Amino acid sequence: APSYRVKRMDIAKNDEECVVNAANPRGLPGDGVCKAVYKKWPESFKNSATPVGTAKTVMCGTYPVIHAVGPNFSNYSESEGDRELAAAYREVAKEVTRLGVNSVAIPLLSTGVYSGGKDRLTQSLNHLFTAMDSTDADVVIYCRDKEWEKKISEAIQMRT
Ligand SMILES: Cc1nc(=O)[nH]c(C(=O)O)c1C
Repeated sequence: APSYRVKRMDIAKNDEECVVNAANPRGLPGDGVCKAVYKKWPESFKNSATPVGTAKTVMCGTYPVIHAVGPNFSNYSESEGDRELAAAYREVAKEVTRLGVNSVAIPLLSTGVYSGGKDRLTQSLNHLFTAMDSTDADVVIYCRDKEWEKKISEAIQMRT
């Protein structure tokens, strides 16, 4: 039975069948999650550019990297940013389904340098849930903060 789990570690060391990159729309290597991803799976950045609110899979060997582009909330209104964030997660769900994978490693999109300086843990996690609730894959959420791990864990626990 599929589950949601949270791990506080480098997503580049995930034990899932595919990874989601928190990507930029230019398909460029970048910093944070995206940098680690680039180091681990650099061939996945071939033609990886995709618009904000979309996701595009590029294979690294047979390992799928799903580049998902959350909005930078510095640029977007709260209303349009929210719509874009929901959309990116929805595209991730589609790619996960098309690939036939049993599990996916996912970061919370638009919660770091794209957060517009705002705490968006709940906003981002809820969009992730909405999208992935229609899939049969085990989901492992990767974060880096000690707290966020607790709050994500609590949020998972309370739906069961
Ligand atoms: C490049 C990038 N894309 C995202 O979807 N989210 C984030 C984020 O704020 O984590 C970044 C930095």
